[PDB]
Amino acid sequence: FLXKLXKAXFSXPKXLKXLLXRRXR
Repeated sequence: FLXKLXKAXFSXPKXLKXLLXRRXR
């Protein structure tokens, strides 16, 4: 599996999502 969006890569704030994603995680 991958994830919901952070990994999926669906349309939206990819940069922000990726930032908080890796950072927070």
